Amino acid sequence: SPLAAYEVDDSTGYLTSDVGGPIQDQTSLKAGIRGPTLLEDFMFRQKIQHFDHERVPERAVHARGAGAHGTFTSYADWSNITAASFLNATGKQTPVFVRFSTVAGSRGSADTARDVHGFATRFYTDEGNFDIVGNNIPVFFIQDAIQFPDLIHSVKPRPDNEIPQAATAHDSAWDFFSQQPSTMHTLFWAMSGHGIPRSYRHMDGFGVHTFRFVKDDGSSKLIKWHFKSRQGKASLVWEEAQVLSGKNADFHRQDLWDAIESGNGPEWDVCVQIVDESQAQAFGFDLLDPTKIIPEEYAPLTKLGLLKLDRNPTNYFAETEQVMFQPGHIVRGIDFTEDPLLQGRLFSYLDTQLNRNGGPNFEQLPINMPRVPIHNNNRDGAGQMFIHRNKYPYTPNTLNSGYPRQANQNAGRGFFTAPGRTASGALVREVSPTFNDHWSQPRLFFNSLTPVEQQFLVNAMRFEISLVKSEEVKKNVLTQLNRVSHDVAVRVAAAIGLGAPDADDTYYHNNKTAGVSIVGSGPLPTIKTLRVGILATTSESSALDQAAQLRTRLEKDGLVVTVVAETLREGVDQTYSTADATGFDGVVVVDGAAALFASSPLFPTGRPLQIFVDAYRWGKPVGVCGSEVLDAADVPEDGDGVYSEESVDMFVEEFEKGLATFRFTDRFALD
Amino acid sequence: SPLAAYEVDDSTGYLTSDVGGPIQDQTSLKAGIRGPTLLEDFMFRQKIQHFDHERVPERAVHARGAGAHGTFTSYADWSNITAASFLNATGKQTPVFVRFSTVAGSRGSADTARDVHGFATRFYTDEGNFDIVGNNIPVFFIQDAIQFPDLIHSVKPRPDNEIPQAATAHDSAWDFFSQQPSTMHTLFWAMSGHGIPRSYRHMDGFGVHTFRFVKDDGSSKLIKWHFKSRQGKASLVWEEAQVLSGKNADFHRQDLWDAIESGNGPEWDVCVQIVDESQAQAFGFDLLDPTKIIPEEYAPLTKLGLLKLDRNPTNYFAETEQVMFQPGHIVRGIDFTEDPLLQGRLFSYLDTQLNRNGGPNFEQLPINMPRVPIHNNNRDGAGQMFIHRNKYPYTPNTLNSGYPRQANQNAGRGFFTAPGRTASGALVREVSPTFNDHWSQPRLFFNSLTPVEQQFLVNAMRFEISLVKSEEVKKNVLTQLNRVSHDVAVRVAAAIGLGAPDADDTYYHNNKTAGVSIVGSGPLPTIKTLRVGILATTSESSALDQAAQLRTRLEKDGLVVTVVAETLREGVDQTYSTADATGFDGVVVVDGAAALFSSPLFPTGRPLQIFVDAYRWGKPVGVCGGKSSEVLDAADVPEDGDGVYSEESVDMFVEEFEKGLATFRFTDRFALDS
Amino acid sequence: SPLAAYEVDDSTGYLTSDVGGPIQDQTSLKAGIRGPTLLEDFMFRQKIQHFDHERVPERAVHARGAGAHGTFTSYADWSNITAASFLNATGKQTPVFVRFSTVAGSRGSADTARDVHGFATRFYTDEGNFDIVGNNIPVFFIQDAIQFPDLIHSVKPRPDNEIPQAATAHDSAWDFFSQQPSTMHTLFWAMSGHGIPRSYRHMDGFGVHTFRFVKDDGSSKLIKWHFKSRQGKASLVWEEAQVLSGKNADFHRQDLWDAIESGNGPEWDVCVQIVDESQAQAFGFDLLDPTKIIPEEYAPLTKLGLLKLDRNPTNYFAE
Ligand code: HDD
Ligand code: HDD
Ligand code: HDD
Ligand SMILES: [Ca+2]
Ligand SMILES: [Ca+2]
Ligand SMILES: [Ca+2]
Ligand SMILES: [Ca+2]
Repeated sequence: SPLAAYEVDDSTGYLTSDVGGPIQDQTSLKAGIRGPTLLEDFMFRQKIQHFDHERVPERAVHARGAGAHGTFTSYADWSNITAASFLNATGKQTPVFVRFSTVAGSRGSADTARDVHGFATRFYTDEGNFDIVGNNIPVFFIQDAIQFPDLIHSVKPRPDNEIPQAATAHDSAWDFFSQQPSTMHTLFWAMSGHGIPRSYRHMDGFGVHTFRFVKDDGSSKLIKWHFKSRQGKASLVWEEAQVLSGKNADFHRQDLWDAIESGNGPEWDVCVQIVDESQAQAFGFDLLDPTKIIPEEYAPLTKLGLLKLDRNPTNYFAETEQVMFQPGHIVRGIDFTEDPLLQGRLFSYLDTQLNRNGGPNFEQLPINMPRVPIHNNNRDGAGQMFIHRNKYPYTPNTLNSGYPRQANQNAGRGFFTAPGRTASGALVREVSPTFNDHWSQPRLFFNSLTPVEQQFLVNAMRFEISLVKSEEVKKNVLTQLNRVSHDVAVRVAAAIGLGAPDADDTYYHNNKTAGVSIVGSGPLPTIKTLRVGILATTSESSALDQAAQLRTRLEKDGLVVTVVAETLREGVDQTYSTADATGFDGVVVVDGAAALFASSPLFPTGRPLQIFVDAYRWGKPVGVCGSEVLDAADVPEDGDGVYSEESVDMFVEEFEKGLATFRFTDRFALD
Repeated sequence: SPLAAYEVDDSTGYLTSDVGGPIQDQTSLKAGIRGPTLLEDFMFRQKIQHFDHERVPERAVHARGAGAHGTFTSYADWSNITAASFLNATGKQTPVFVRFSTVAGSRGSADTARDVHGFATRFYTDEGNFDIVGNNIPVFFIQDAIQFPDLIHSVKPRPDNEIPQAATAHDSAWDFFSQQPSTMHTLFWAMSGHGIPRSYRHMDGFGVHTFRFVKDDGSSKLIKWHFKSRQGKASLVWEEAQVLSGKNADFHRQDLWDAIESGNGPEWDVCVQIVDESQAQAFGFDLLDPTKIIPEEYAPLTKLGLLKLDRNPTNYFAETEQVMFQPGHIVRGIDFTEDPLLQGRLFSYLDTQLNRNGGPNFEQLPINMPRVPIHNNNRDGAGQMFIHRNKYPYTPNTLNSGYPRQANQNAGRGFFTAPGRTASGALVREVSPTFNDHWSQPRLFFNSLTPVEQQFLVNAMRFEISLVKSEEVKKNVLTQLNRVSHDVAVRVAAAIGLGAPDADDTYYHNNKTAGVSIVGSGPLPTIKTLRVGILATTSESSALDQAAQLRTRLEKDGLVVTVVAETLREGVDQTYSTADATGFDGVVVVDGAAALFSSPLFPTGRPLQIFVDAYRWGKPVGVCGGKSSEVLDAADVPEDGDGVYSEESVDMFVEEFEKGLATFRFTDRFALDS
Repeated sequence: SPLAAYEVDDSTGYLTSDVGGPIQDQTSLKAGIRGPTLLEDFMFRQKIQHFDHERVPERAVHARGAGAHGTFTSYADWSNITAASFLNATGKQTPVFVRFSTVAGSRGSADTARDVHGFATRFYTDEGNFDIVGNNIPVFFIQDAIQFPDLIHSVKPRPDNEIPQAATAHDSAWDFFSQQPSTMHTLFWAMSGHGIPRSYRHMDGFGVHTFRFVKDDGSSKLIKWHFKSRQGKASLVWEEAQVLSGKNADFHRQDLWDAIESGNGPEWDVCVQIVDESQAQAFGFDLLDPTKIIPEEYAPLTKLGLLKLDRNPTNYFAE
């Protein structure tokens, strides 16, 4: 609503300065028609001064990302567990804005880098903005906020030459990971398919920390936030992600923009695990430790409500670039815990917005404003957009009749710290011994992945570690991996020409936990928005008709279809020159196009076949509708995810199950 | 109230964060009742971070000032001289905002420093914001904008110790003045009563530069802007200005605030001198030279309209502190000239707002916004408040149908440079020799003051120059003063124990010009708002009765009356302890209070000092009731003196006293050099 | 010293840009001798751009103030009470910088306003800079830092018109004082001659808070800092202070400058009251409470060393 009031419409009218003076902006004022530009040319200077100052500092982490507006809807009256107003009645709706991001890359880096991903959600509640600033991975690399610049320095580019962009595959990152074993758990998630999701819509979100739900009576329970994707979970394969980074650095923000514009806004169930305060140490680790998950076997998910994203921003800079989240944006009914990672974040997010906004009044920007009245004695500051009528902004006062009133547990629905919280003991800079098991849970995670998924994780480590120059770093890395799993360390060492150290079984175990596998999570629940490329030709009229037939049948089921040919015309969306297998979730070749697969100035040598072969190699559903093609491609007609029909309607029925299966993992070799 | 849309009301409600979460802000969150404060206390950090960041850089000059909202009303359709939309119809009304200031002092320096004063006016017109950023003195110290930092560094405090505050009475300033003879004219104005005005309401405003009026057909005329005060002109005397600087640093801002709140908003006639392009060098000087005035005998003032300030800001910081004036905020119908001082100002004011605002979107602050729609392709930048719909912000485009459209002389009422302007010649860093006479106009100015005004100007120079430690600088100063006037140089040299150099008559003359004298402008046209202190006593109930009677009769003529006694009670506004003569424009003692003329309630001799100070500073003083000799004798004031009043009758006392307030100052109480 | 190495001498030489190119700065470049100024005039823009950006925000409190360099010399090896390295040997010298100030006025307000005064001392020790950021009055108005903007909004000028400058003599200040009774102790000090000292050299400095001295073995004691003036204590009277504010707004800064230039640099004995941890509530109040002094009858002063100011800054802004 502050969003609509600040929109500026330029669809009609004459150019004006920022002070409303009609002007021109196409030629400089000069002393004669071939003469020097004049200093008194105010039109030139105001325009270029604005241009000169357009940029602001990128976020220190999560610089690369994209956002959308939507709604959250409560499923029930949750007063039984929290006083939180946005959860206080069935069907209660609250507007949201969400930004998704990577962690390490600068603002112009590729979406499909391997990375932890941000999932930050703002709920504009009727008792204040509430932000959950989370990630797609439920556990974090480090156990104390003070270590965050060490982690980030080590993973960001080496500071002499600023290489490599958006990547952990260099010595410093692996030096840090091997010297700081708290990193293992998040490292294993990021080395799995969770590090390369198929889209922002196909990943989950997690608050990571344990928080508290607090009731109006003051009793509390411990919670973890989980946002569970209704689109299902899906990942790229690494070799595909690399090419995609080059062919389309905007892949995830494009995918989100497109799904929203087509009426397919993504959805999540907002859930919690809820446990009692006495269970803080009951599960075999400390709930204050952000490197641990609570297995679903010990605490099931309760569904609180529905999160839907359904409207794109109007201006990226003003909304997505300027949104300033804070876990300190908290509301009555929620409280913090003593997680030393969370505790330090509270300081950092308030402070960093001064850097980004260059002034203290960043909560006045339309995107950061609340949707309820503000009453407080904050004043002045650069960029002050309010005119305060209260000329006695201090408490206690009589000159403004004692207003604003103090709000607390008793009065004014004030935020209040959970009143059962205590502290005791020496003031110390010590890590709790309860945080010391860094290896059991990564092993639990690894155990819970399918064999193919385990192989992809080993191969991600083989790829990254083989790029580490230092032989000593590589050995130290093997030492740590070996504490999680000997087999992992053996298979990793094989690719780098070192021997693994002997098995150390202190942390080894065979336990599994549900719901962490991507491959294991069954077929996608929906195929809407998935992309089908139809490889066709203009040389045969039958090819284009076959292409058009297929189009209409696939588009009916909500698939985004691209017909590719040598050159554009009616019915053809893309040329072979601009097409690539990274652009599709499945690829169909219409038999009429068989000749392209066996040279043209219109596209690089071998392109049409390369698209089909890359798609197959990357595990995608592929087919021919009309077997010369299958033999050009070395693609066996009996393979799972390979479709060959002369019949259109049988082709499509089968192909669509392939899209749901999404990837055909039998095409990847195991150790 | 023109800015009502941005106001925030806190007359009810619970405290919230800036994101609307209700909170408390009186006690920190601690680990135990006598424990350490916690980092998770976001209530504490949000409030303190806001406080830690409240201040913004002061303006590089004119840092000390005060402002008010108003209205400008046009007296005519001025289409026949200018296309300016705000001047296009009789009675047309445009909101304004004005800020007045000193030049040299920091924030918190005293209003009544001796200085050039700013008088900056924003007209929020229906064709964009138009600013006239003027001073109370019509000529400037320097002839080229590039010399501004030199001037300002020399006047501002010495950079090793930052002494002295808000004063040109130090070596560096007079070193600059004496080495840069262009300074002489403004220097003479600042050493006159114009350097110490009685209030912002009692000074004029001037644009200083020659500008152009431009008609829709492209023809232009040369103009000077004059804002002529309807309250009259009035000054302090130096010795009063110094005491006032201590007793009430906020004298001028309080005076303006009070006049507006009492329904006595000050007024100016906004006027121009208008001359042809052909007259640029016709008056014996260059109209491009900002050190020169056009004598009113050569070009009379034309009244364009009325400026009235009638509404005080709601929040000083948000309005007065954040207002960002620019002579680059120009509208169709006005243009610049090649005055080299003006020319560089165009650059400085756009640049310096980046320092003040800390980001490029300073035109979006409520006080800076225009009152018409904005359509342009400026985007992003820190602090961006707009959400722009047009996703094609480039020209030329087809994807936004070629909008926004280019505005110019022939379409969309665009600004346009006066089309008869030309340049010719080498690209030079040279001063035009037409700028070289630095001395004739300061002499013209000096000749146009009354004998007592001339004395006051000489005495201001004696005061400041006697504080210059360098004997070499004092000598250089006398050299320049001597080129304006031998008599000035001799009279100033007398105080500083140097001989003046031999007369040099190159620039001496005896011409005079109307309208530059303050003493010579006759009685004030109005005495509304002037301050009368009535010195009484609580010892005698009849003194209080007399004070009450006098109050009723003075208030019915719109004077602001303060009754002073030993202690407060009904009928008494101020105690003697807080009272001072700098607080009044006239002083009356009620004869019941004669005995006061020791107590633990006020400093010794305070009641008499107020009366003696007021008399010595030239103010109307008197005793009401009939018994006047004890007070006048104690004070050493002659009963028959001009501006000295004694009557038994309250009615007759007030009639006479009110003539004295309009006379304002009694100049026969000041000695003149022979 | 970082200061000496960053000094810039301009007693000879030709004018240069900030990147070392010789230039002139007295006339703008124009198209013709009576023509418009050219955008290509980089000499003009670099000079004006610097001028346009010379100011920085004043301090949110204590904006009006003045400073000097000097030395601190320890009287003893204080290892028996603190591990602090600048106090570890008789005669050990540490460079200092001190800035004195008022609290409420903006940076061009008068020195002789009635107010609490700042006395902030930096010791550039051989184990890091150590700052004691104190006032000339030993107790503070409020008991919790979260109330500081309330105190400060109330004493600073009313926000609609920004009146009155540098004074507590207005409704909002007295409203706060009368609603928030913790203010009474400092109020009494500020209303006494401690609010209008004769000079920065004629006042004491106090750390105000209780701090701790920690020995290398880890034991600790509670301390209050006191800087006791060797010039004696002296104050103005109010009628005089008011006139002085107008006649010389720079009175204290001039006084300090002159005393140093004449070889009369001011001195303070740096002292502590030192008490056991067990005595935090022994004296009839809580030593965590910054509105309370420890009467010297209950804990005497120990003199640690001599603070002397003896060198004025070279550039006021930079230092
Ligand atoms: C103490 C330092 C620190 C620590 C330990 C963390 N962060 Fe953080 N985070 C920041 C300091 C920070 C920051 C420097 O303050 C950022 C950069 C820009 C911003 O607004 O805050 C930020 C940005 C940021 C963003 C992007 C928000 C947006 O899209 O604008 C997300 C999603 C996260 N963080 C999430 C996390 C999670 C899930 C963490 C561990 C559980 C975490 N951060 C630990
Ligand atoms: C080239 C530099 C330069 C030159 C030659 C001038 N000025 Fe200026 N002026 C500034 C640079 C500047 C500035 C640094 O840009 C200021 C300080 C803050 C601001 O907004 O602009 C300013 C402020 C300022 C103000 C205060 C506006 C306000 O209340 O906010 C007034 C009244 C003037 N000036 C008036 C003048 C007059 C009448 C001049 C000679 C005719 C003059 N200036 C020459
Ligand atoms: C929570 C806010 C807060 C509180 C409770 C205090 N101050 Fe403070 N003080 C500031 C916040 C502040 C500040 C806003 O952070 C300043 C302004 C500029 C700066 O460097 O710090 C400051 C400046 C400042 C200066 C000027 C230092 C200099 O000359 O540059 C002195 C002497 C003091 N303070 C002394 C005190 C004393 C003796 C206090 C009570 C025992 C005190 N302050 C409480
Ligand atoms: Ca490296
Ligand atoms: Ca900045
Ligand atoms: Ca000097
Ligand atoms: Ca007040």
